[PDB]
Amino acid sequence: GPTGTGESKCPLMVKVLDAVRGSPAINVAVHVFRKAADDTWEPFASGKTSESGELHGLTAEEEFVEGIYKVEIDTKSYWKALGISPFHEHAEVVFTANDSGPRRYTIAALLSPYSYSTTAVVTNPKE
Amino acid sequence: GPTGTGESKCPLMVKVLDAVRGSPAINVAVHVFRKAADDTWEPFASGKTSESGELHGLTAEEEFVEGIYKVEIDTKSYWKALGISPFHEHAEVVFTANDSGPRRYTIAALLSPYSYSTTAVVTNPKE
Amino acid sequence: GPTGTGESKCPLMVKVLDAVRGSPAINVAVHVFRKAADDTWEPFASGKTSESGELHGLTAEEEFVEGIYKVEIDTKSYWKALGISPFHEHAEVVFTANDSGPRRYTIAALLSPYSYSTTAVVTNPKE
Amino acid sequence: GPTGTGESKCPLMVKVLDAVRGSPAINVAVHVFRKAADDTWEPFASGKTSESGELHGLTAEEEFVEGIYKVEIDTKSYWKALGISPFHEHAEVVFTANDSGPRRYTIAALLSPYSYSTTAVVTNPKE
Repeated sequence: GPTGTGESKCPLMVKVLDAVRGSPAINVAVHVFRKAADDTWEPFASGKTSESGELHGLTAEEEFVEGIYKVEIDTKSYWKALGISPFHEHAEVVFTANDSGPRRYTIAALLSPYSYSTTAVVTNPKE
Repeated sequence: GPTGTGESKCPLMVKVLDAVRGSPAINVAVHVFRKAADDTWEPFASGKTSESGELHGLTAEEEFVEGIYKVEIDTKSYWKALGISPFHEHAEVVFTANDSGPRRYTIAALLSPYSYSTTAVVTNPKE
Repeated sequence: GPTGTGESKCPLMVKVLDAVRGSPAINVAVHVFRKAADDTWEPFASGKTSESGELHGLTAEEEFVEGIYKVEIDTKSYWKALGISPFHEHAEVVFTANDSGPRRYTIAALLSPYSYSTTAVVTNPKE
Repeated sequence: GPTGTGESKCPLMVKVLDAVRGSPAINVAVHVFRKAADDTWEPFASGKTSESGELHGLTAEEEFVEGIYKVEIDTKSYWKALGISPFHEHAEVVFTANDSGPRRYTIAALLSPYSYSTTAVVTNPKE
């Protein structure tokens, strides 16, 4: 099933949707990075979306400390897999994670060949 | 808890999000209509979004027959409730429901004061 | 400027884009209605987007009085003429206009088969 | 036309809009990078959006060669100057350009504090 660096009560979740087919975007590769002290993007977690277009178990709460994170979504592979030429090489979401703010982070991405929209839902409850 | 005309294995679900606060849009009124024989919008189901920004139990499968449906979202009340002047009177989603197509319908709406995006996810599994 | 029904400084303009092809949505039919005293939609103006995906000259400043307007974009025909059976019947934007004096409104829509985004840009004329 | 680094027919243009105020996003800093032979991002061009939310003259057609480019929009500064702590650090659009000959690219972004949409309009020059 879905997983990542550390499957636990998801502090970070990714949901990807397909605006052309009206369906979840399945088997889409997602790579998470953490900005290191030297400003380089340290690999953090990675995975592929499930049949429901979701990626959970990426990280556990112990290791999800405040910092700058980058979620890279391989949208090009996805569109190539459907016979459609896309515009973007990938879609990235860069944000800061702070403790004062709600605990859970859901990054949602809605995809089209020449356009993508992303939203963040920060909460306290589950999902 | 959440409900509507007939709470069952949700053939139709609504999910509303707030792009300004990064949270689900709670207590948002949603009215569903069915185009009648005389082309008027017959009231069909209605409700308010839950704490998770979702509305389920709107209809049951027996009564969700092929037809043209309209989902009206009272976005103006929502923004007025936050001290923000919105542009739209409401957001409507009009679509045809056909049996050949997947069984489940999830209408998602992402809201901002002067802009809204809506997507449909049509599937066979749950959600 | 252009009184009667022309377009003084063009108070109402529509811009449609295609998220699947990365281009303006050409020849999209647009119908505008104004809410009449009797609470019914009265035909106000109509046209089709140009090669640039824009629609100008829908109304003159003199006739564009305060009121509730509905801009209906025939998205279904557009996608069908491309061989795609889309989800929505059309896209509708309903808003109150000119309540605090005359303004210039630009309604933009970004189209995908199972999704659409709309935003409004409201300017205060200066000439 | 304008060779060197000006803008012949303006091959690269950025348009930024604000979904919370219903207006162009003025004075937004934009940085463009090109992927160098060594797989590192090299500074290619930069500027700020005008009162219309547009950024023109970033490059000339002669210097806008085939390559992978990254358009970085400083969304964080924009929202902060408005008193809002937004979710994202910035918005980045990465794409391959001019691989099948020269084209005109228009990168559009619609901004909200916890969300952004981006689309591309690619035109084939004729003059």
